[PDB]
Amino acid sequence: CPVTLCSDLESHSTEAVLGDALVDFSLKLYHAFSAETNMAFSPFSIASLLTQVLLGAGENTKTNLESILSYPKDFTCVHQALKGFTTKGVTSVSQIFHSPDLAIRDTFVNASRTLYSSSPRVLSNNSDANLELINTWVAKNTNNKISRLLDSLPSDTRLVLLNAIYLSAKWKTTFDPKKTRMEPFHFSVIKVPMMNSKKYPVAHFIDQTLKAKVGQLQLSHNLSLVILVPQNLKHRLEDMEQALSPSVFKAIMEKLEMSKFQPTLLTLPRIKVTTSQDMLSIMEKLEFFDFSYDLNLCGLTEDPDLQVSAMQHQTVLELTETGVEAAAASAISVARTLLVFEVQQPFLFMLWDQQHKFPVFMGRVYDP
Ligand SMILES: *[C@@H]1O[C@H](CO)[C@@H](O)[C@H](O)[C@H]1NC(C)=O
Repeated sequence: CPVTLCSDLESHSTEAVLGDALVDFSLKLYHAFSAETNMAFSPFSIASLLTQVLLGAGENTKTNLESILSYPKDFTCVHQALKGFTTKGVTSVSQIFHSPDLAIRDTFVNASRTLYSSSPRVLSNNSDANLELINTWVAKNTNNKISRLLDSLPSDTRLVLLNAIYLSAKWKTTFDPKKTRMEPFHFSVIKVPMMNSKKYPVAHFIDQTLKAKVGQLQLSHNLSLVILVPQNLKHRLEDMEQALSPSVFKAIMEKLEMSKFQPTLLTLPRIKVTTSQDMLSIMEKLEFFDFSYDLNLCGLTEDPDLQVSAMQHQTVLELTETGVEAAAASAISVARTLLVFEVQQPFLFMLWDQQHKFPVFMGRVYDP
């Protein structure tokens, strides 16, 4: 162990590599997560937290983490590339808290100020105080959509790494809320909230490989909502998903990106989804032997008694008539699992960054 080597960043190419890696990472996470219900998560927040862990990792841990994230061997410019994947529709901030008995290397301190515009903050002796500090930080950076990321903060806690994302954007064409209706849905039968518009601009086509309608609704700030729905009842969402390889996914997004928007009768489920998940436990389905038992964060601190055992992830995502709001946070911390969802007809969706070409949020609606 000796950090700090990216001085020259060729922005087209490191951008392409990183977007591609986040795509791959997104699909791996999606697939591990779908192994049957309704959820949303932010592969980008999760990648961002793990890349912060990576900034302070030693050799063996770097290796595992890079493979999980599909980053190439060499990619020292990742952190600078990742820093400029923030948009005006999407915010991303990162922060560390530590006990005063955990010394953070100066080198880690410098890198953290450069990349995150933040310095490590000190925890106090009080468990409840620390919890409010942290949870308030997250709230502050998710427009209060995530007001309680952590349930508790054990007394033995010496390190918290966090990331928080806030995405907010308007539809180019809004829906009319007098046309929004609670519509029957077959499922004890229920009613579900449905935004309707007879001539909405959707770019869409059927892909013969997924056997699926592919559609995109345009938002401001180069973000879109991308939807994949099985093309009819003969095909289940699981088959579509398993066909969704990285090459298939990328070929869809390419064709999608040249497709014209055209007036389309649209009955958009008015999705509100809140998901909390131990994402380490999902992450961990992507490697055989668990990296955490040899956790080497010598980049971050000389202290050897640091242990990573969970990662809280929470996503809140809301479609309205005016736009989308999606918040996510991820922490290396104690985690709880709760999936809150409104049942609907099956599809996958993404909030896609059409500038940097990766999924900021991904989600699934399933009809059991
Ligand atoms: C970190 O940055 C400070 C400047 O504020 C500098 O004095 C110090 O040399 C740097 N630490 C190391 C060892 O990289």
